[PDB]
Amino acid sequence: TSSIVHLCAISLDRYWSITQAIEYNLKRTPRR
Repeated sequence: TSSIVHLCAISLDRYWSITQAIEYNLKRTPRR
C-alpha cells in the first residue's frame, strides 16, 4: 500500500515539471 504511492509519487513528478512549462506556453498569448 505504501509501496505504491511512493512510486506513484515519482512517476508523476516527472511530468510535473514538464507540465509546468507547457502551459506556460501554451496558450498563451499570447499574445500576444
